[PDB]
Amino acid sequence: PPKKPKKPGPXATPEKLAAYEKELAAYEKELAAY
Repeated sequence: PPKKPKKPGPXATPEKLAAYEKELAAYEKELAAY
């Protein structure tokens, strides 16, 4: 099963949130594929 991204903690910058969104999107894509 595709890796489950870890939720950003305190000090999570917009870029970390964006990257998290892309990783989560990727997880959703790969999950649908799987």
